[PDB]
Amino acid sequence: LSDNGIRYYQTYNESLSLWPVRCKSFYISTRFGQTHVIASGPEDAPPLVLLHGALFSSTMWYPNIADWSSKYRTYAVDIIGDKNKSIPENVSGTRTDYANWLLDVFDNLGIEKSHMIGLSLGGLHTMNFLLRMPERVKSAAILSPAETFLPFHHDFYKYALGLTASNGVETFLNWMMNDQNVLHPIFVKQFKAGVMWQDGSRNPNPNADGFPYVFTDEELRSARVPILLLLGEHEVIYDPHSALHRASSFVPDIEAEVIKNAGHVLSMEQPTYVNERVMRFFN
Amino acid sequence: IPELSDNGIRYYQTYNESLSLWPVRCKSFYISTRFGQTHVIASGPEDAPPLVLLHGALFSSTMWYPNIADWSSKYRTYAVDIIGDKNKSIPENVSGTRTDYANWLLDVFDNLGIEKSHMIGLSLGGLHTMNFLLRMPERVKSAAILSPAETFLPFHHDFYKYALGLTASNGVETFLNWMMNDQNVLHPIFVKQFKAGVMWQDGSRNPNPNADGFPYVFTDEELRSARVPILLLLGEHEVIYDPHSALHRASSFVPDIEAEVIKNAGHVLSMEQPTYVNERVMRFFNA
Ligand SMILES: [Cl-]
Ligand SMILES: [Mg+2]
Repeated sequence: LSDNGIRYYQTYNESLSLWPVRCKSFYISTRFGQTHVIASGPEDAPPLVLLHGALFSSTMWYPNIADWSSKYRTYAVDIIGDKNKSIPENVSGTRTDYANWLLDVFDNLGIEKSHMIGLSLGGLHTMNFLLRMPERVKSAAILSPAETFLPFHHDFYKYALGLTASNGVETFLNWMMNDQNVLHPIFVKQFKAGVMWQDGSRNPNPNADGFPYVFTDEELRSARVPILLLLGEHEVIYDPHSALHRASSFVPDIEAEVIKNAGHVLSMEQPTYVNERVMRFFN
Repeated sequence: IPELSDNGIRYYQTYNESLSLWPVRCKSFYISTRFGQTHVIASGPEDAPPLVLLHGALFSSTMWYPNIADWSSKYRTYAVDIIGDKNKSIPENVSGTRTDYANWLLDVFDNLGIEKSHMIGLSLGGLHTMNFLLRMPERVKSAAILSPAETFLPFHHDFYKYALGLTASNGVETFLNWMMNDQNVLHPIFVKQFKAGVMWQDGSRNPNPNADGFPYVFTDEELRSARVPILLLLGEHEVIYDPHSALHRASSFVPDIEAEVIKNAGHVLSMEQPTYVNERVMRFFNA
């Protein structure tokens, strides 16, 4: 770990101070590297897996974990290769690799079947997984997924490219959060330290067979596990209504909605609503 | 306008070393504008007709080292650092609008005392060139547009995917290996500067993204409004978009355009095939 990486790890730990319940941080071994997991909830309760949005880490679930972990043994898994505490190894970058990584996580956590919640990148990993390992998923809540139904609008790339510039994180977040005062300052400090940390592990080369990815009509038609799709009305990475329409056109028996007064990071903007909505779906 | 950071100092060091590649006498100076202090490198005979060069994104005016001996033998050549891009120009309150970028270049022309000038732009500089010539035709003689950023077609998403990786371990070699077809064409000193600029992240702010700014694709009617002679050169191995589709579109709409896809070249064609590119553009401007 470099000095920027040490500093990022520090900010991550401070961000856990926001976690309103007791949790345990630990590493699990996989074929693609040591994977960080935060576990919460009763040991004997049914399992729930959380996969975070890009660059945000597992720490982002602080406004949701008190409600979700009351009933489920919840595992917030740091996505291998993204900006967080997981340490990737031998990742070619294919959708198959990422699916196998998560399978190793389920396997090492003792999970047979589980409920899943993914936001942004985690939403894309969730769709990928349920399509490949359907017998391991009870049902899945996909929230503002990265691509999946529609390609990224070029605005996303324009703002993302300016992240690593003076005032780039503020600019990026203001665009994504619709200029709303939502994120706790401590978490923002972590997000920024992640952005500053650029000498860590290498990214896999861009790959048509990796992520981000838009599923074909026939791939969407093949979904076999129940899905809840939540999008925000103020989503900026693609048009939310168009995404819902494409999802509804092909994913059989989907439950889906565009949430008023929320955008992309809807789990942090409208936790009370989102917390109950997802729980209602899992029941 | 922050004091120059340690990474900024390192970038300035690399910019200076890269200027050692310039095979002709030059001068570095600044032009004061409503929009900031614009860095310019001037070369060629002082009374010769003017030529303005506009570099591609993140590369700076130092990128013209393989072309300047030929071009400045004939023209008083001004290599202008695009205001707000990663280079020696110091931006102040740049809105980032297409109108304001044209007004910025007009002030540069006015300060340099230019009436009409030939212009050469590559990538981002090509997009500034098309924008400027459509708005201010009376200030342009003819224009060479080389591998322009968007302009005719939108960027293929891979551009963005590779660009986003620039600030990662091995991000620059990955980006360059992709854009340059795994070839070793850039001078190591120039690459050291390109990398130093990528690492210099605490300088100026960027204008906020804006549909009324760059990058941009001109409409059919906009393309049809062109009223100066234009040369479009594209590379057979272009990666930011399909060069043949871009050529077809340009030819269909820009009146009297001269356009060709160059062999054994990709995006940064001026550094990949300088001998050919140098004569071709001079031929175009000469008669
Ligand atoms: Cl209900
Ligand atoms: Mg001629």
